[PDB]
Amino acid sequence: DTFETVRNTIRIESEVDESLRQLCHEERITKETWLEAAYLYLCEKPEELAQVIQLAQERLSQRKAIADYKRAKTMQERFL
Amino acid sequence: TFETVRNTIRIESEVDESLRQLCHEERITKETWLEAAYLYLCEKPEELAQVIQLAQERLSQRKAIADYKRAKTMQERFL
Repeated sequence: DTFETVRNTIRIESEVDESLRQLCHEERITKETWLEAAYLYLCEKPEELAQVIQLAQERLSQRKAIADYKRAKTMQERFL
Repeated sequence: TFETVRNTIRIESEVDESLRQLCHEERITKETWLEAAYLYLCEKPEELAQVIQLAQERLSQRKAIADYKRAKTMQERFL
C-alpha cells in the first residue's frame, strides 16, 4: 500500500529527551510514533493544540536565548 | 565646580562580590574605582575600544539571560 516515510533529524532538550525515550521504552513505542500520536490527537482537539503551539514557540524563543547566551559568553573570552 | 550624580547600579553577582572584596582590602570605594577606571582607560584609545567590546558582550550576555528568564517563567504557569 502507499506508506512512504520521511527522514529528518531532531534535537530535544536532554531532560525531556531522556524522559520521552524512557516512556517510549517503558511502553514499547517509538519516539517517531509518540509524536505522530500526539500530533493526530491534538490536531483534532483544537483548543488544546493551540496551547501546545504557544508552548512550542515559547520553547523555541526560550531556545534562542540559551543559544544567544553562549553566543555572547564565547565572544566575551575573545576580549577578556 | 564639583558635583556628584546619584546613579543606581545593578552589577553582575560574581563580579560585585569581587569588587567589594577589592575595595574593602584597599581603602577604596567601588564608585571612586569606577572614576579611576574611566579616567585611566579613556586616555588610552585602543584599550578603551576593548573594554567597550567586552562590555558590548557583557550586556548582550545578560540581556540574553533576560530573554530566557522571561520565556521559562511564562511557560512555568503556561503548564
